[PDB]
Amino acid sequence: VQVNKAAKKQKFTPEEDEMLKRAVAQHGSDWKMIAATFPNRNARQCRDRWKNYLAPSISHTPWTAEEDALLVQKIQEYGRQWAIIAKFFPGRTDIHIKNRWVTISNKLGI
DNA sequence: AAATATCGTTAT
DNA sequence: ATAACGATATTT
Repeated sequence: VQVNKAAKKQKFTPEEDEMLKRAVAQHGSDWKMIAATFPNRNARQCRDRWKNYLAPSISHTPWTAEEDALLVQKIQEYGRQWAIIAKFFPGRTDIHIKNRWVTISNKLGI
């Protein structure tokens, strides 16, 4: 977050995360209204944080070797269509799938 | 160099 | 409005 002059990546703090979870319980998916309550956040930032990190359906367990194996197979099947591929991974979104491909492609020496 | 949450931008 | 994906910045 904020500085280092202003960081070009502003990370959500644990407190903002708590805030966001409350705002969603209160306003649902009205991202503009939600973001109005965050002085340094816009609608896009709140939506992304919720959808990919805070939503109760998101997995916070490490990637398993079975999941990795599925990813290599699904990418042979679908190519770089991350949103489609993420359908097959309960608790993971396209954001997670495309990050994981970088890491997997490293292990495979690609 | 590697890992990964965030951001620029386009297409839906 | 927001889903989608490349690409980046930050930290290790």
